[PDB]
Amino acid sequence: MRVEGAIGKTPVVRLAKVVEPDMAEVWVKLEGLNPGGSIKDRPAWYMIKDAEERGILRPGSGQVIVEPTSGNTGIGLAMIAASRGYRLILTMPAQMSEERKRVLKAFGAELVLTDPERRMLAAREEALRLKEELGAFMPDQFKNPANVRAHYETTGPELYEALEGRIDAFVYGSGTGGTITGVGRYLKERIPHVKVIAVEPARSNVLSGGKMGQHGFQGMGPGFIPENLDLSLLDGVIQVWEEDAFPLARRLAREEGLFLGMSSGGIVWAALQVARELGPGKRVACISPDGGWKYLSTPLYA
Amino acid sequence: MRVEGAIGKTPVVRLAKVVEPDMAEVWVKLEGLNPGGSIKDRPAWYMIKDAEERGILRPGSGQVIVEPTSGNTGIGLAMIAASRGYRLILTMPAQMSEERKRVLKAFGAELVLTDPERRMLAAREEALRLKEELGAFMPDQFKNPANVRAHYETTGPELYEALEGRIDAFVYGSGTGGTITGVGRYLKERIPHVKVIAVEPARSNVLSGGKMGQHGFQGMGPGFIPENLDLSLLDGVIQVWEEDAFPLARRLAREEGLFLGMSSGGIVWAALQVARELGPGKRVACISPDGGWKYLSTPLYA
Ligand SMILES: *Cc1c(COP(=O)(O)O)cnc(C)c1O
Ligand SMILES: *Cc1c(COP(=O)(O)O)cnc(C)c1O
Ligand SMILES: CC(C)CCC(=O)O
Ligand SMILES: CC(C)CCC(=O)O
Repeated sequence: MRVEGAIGKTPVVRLAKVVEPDMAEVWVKLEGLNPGGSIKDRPAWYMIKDAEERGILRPGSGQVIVEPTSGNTGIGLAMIAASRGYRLILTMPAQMSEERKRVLKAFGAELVLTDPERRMLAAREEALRLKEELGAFMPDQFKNPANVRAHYETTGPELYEALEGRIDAFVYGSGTGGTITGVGRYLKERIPHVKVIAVEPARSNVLSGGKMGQHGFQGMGPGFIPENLDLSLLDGVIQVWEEDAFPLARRLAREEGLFLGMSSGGIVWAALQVARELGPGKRVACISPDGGWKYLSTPLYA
Repeated sequence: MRVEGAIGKTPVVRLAKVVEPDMAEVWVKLEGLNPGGSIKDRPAWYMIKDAEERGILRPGSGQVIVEPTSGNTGIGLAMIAASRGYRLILTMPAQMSEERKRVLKAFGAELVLTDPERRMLAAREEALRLKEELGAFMPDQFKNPANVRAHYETTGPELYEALEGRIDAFVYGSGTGGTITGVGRYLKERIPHVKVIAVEPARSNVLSGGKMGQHGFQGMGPGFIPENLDLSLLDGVIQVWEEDAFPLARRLAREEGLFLGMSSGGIVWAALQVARELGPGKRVACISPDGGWKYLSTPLYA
């Protein structure tokens, strides 16, 4: 078996200290326990596997893959490209942290640093230029249906099975939209009453009808509505503040032994609010995108 | 289920690029995919669980636990103490990196920084002083039999089962001695011919009859022979150099998509040497103690 085969089948834990008696149960699926360190291992593998199935790629070919990202998707893609023999090029703003750059380069990914003032725009443009110039494959994480399918076929079934089909609400901090759409659809097809609640930063609350903005929940809240997000599935949207989520993330670590990432703090905070609304006999399920290992130099744990 | 229940059942992957046709198969068990980030999650939980079973501890009591360590054992203990409600105090040299200190404090562990010039000695002395003063419980990782039992009951069975009882040699970089002793005994009780090979830093080659010394394989090669290491099980000892292991660790990341820790580089390098000796139709199994996530600031990936 290769590393791609080590992706998935992550555990789900029930919170016991940060919750209160008047709350529904709160379960958290730990996606940080993936070989790539995050939930992105799933869509990264699925988008590449889907490309191989469609004949766009053939493993061990040295074919070029390009994607504008330096986040978890970049790490997941780098891991898979290293394992399956593809040349990966990732575009990203020049202001990227040395830490992240080191992880990506460790996997052999080639990095192209773009205009720091043009943020994501310059990164997207360079990726498109390379795709055109090299005839490369671009996963296109925000609109590739294979992203959603990864969660519809693995993440969803796993969560459903682990919780024995008993879930009253599913809460998630949306990024590409793949997870909430894939898991949400899978759950709603089986649980008539289940509620699917999206979580987004109050500082970049576009799903709530607000405006995009800079925020600290790395990995979620892209500032736009991605094609992979099926709004028709949503039963609500909860806005979260770092001021509330970071202290909670620290409590999770000190009280539950759960050392999670920045987005996890926001997601769990939201899950607690939903748990209080539903009450004692209910069950709220949510997912922790990644662990705290990559954020020791951030205000979350610094 | 709580975080302690998320420990174990880690995957095993077969190397495909760094190996050669004239080598036996080389399988690597990824212990970095544990909630605490390393194989130490197992002995940490087992030593505490064993203490509860013997009546020394009762969870949720706020009882004090003290151990002289800032390594993976400290992280594993911190995680369990946070989850089960114990007050954890870890002693360590004052020259400890801020990164590690941040992880430990995230879990709520109390840190006592001791004389930087007295290395581990001052740390051990302060831990003993606290045990005495507070009547605290000290796991005592190098001599506690529960450490070994964790691997005899979980790590060993898992590896054996995953490889369908077909293992010709088991290779591991010894630290406390728990893993090689526990897994080694489990395997030798079932596989008559299996060879158990220990790995140690050439720079601190005490098992080979050499002398202790400073080295870069964090987590292994303590510079002494621990009580938990059963020398009678060993069929050999392989000395490894960072000069050889670090480049290999980088190849594993770029070619196998396996981003592993410093000790993993030394262990896999040794496993390759054994694989070449055994040949094509054989199987060599080894374990990766942790991932590369904690070593981005080291010469391995910096
Ligand atoms: C990818 C990611 C998310 C969002 O998951 P999507 O399926 O992309 O919606 C949230 N947090 C982190 C840290 C992520 O990497
Ligand atoms: C604990 C550890 C080891 C050694 O395992 P033992 O069972 O203690 O022999 C090796 N490498 C790392 C990184 C470790 O944390
Ligand atoms: C989900 C998005 C906000 C970020 C994807 C990434 O580059 O990891
Ligand atoms: C195995 C030993 C060399 C180190 C144990 C630790 O403190 O993590």
